[PDB]
Amino acid sequence: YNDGYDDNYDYIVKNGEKWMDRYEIDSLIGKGSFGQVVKAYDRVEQEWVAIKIIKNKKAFLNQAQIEVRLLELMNKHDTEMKYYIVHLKRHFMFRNHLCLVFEMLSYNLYDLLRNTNFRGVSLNLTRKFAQQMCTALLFLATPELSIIHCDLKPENILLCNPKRSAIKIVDFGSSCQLGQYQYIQSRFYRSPEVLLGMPYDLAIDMWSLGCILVEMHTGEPLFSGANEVDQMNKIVEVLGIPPAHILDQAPKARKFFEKLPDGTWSLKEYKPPGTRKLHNILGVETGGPGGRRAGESGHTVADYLKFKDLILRMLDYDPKTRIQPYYALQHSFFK
Amino acid sequence: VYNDGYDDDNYDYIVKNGEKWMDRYEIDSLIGKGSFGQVVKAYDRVEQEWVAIKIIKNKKAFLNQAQIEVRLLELMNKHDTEMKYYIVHLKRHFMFRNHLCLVFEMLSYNLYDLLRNTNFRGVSLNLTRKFAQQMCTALLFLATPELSIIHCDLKPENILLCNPKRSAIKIVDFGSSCQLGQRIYQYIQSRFYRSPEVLLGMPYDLAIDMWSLGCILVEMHTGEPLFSGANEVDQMNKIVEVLGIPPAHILDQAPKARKFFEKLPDGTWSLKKEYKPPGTRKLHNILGVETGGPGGRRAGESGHTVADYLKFKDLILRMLDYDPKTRIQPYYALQHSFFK
Repeated sequence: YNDGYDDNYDYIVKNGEKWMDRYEIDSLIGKGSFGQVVKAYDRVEQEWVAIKIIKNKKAFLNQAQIEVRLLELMNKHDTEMKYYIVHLKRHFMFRNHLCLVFEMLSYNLYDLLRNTNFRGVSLNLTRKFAQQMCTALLFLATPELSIIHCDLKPENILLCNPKRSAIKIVDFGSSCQLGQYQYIQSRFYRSPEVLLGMPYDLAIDMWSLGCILVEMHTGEPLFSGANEVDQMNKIVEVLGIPPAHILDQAPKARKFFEKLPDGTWSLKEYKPPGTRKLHNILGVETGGPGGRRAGESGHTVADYLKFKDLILRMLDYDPKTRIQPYYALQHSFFK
Repeated sequence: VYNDGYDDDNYDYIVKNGEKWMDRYEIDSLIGKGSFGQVVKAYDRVEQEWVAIKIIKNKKAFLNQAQIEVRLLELMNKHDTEMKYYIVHLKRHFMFRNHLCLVFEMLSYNLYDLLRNTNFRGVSLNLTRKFAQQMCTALLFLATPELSIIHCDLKPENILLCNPKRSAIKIVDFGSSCQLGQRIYQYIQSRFYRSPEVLLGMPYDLAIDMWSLGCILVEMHTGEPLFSGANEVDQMNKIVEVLGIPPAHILDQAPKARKFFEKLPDGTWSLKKEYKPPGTRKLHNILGVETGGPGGRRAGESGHTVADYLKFKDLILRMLDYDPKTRIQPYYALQHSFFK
């Protein structure tokens, strides 16, 4: 297929092939539904690059073209906040494939958690990740952009250099714009409005950020359900039954809850609603997660208490009142 | 397995025969699988009928198409003309077990299946004419101004018979479709049925669907594709053998002209390097105007005269106009001598 160039519509990567007189192809570094990602060396710019090779099929081409529209929209902004987003350098067609040339980055935050052996990084590293993520989300919310990532998780946050704390966001392939889909985020990081089948905005990315930051300090996912009903039950364990004004507006409300004769809501093997406290998940007064941080600097009771506040503000059930990226950057945790 | 073990590791719904949905649809069997997902035969207990339910794969590429398809079809359902009887009926749509489902009427077989029963030798000129009139009416309805839909994937697979014993047809795949003034894509049709304006990277409109009709009407009578190219350059080259070098005013304004052509030392346009000469594969011969029809197989049959075949050539050559400005339009095509 494609004159012996395509397999499943994918290009048959030849380690050592040269494209134009410019790109030298090293190896395949990723496979997806879109197609493939290879590592390459660009000779005109003397640098290593990552090339996303999209399948030779129009549905996947047309998704990727939307992806270039948002990546270029973001490029045309002069702010420096755009540096927390992975950089699109150029794109071209080659042997009937759309190819998107990106910068090369090091590991993801899931990789980092593997190296802690799922015991977590420190509150001081966490604060550094938290700040950059809040600034990236402030960039994505500028009115002319208005982008919802939709797939925020530790695999999709990449370290720039393996010896430093700079991070970047990647895979805008599940992205939409305000205005532009019901079964959307990844289960562990999926927001309540999404589980309940309600309209969503850029607030769903801030629910995920809170789930992600707690996992980076403890090593383990905050809410790990095997289905939606398990996911919603494990959220109620920590935050209690949701406000009654959100449930009364919620299509899929009765898959999880029931209304009592007094008109309050109730659930329908789990700890009682609200009894799994983030105060003890984080070890606020008990020396941190599993007491592993006792005596460590920057890890005081005053510190954990501030971290708790910010997270609870990110895990607000009401997408209208949940903390917005600017004010989160102003929170005392960051002082 | 995901979605509570209702989705496979391709994000497709694990169909089980016999299953009941919302106390209404008894799922009988799978009648179609694809990239987009699946199609199932199902008995609607409320309405007392069979239906075809298309369950979309839980991937965004495919969900985007289905949302376009739902919007454009729902738009058509508001129109009172009986012309919309040539478009496949969208009964309704919903969300079941975290999947988008579009519920259609159940139809029969497609015009490619019909060609495979002829052993790719063709149907008669009399049947082609019936198929042709219906398709032109379909294209007339789609160009009404409030609608202005381009199908963008017209081919024999996407035209379906209502009953297997009858000549009635409907069009079925609107998920690669767009509206005039909401055009965003440039690689848009199936190679074999793709218009020259699309091959050349130029602007396009509802005329591209007529190019396709011409390519399909000739295939229904001969049994074989007219322009069966392996890539975009073999595709253009196959078109050039039958129709010749495109006009100059067109090629001069065409962004992708130099992917196919180049100028000679006198300035005139010509191909760049197996293929017959331009214009030397003649539709007059492909159809057999004078030689008994395609491969002489219609010699002596009724309605297959030299004058019938001359009228058929005229209409096809009007659908295969290079210039989409002067290519024939559904209303004036319904008025050709072919139909009288």
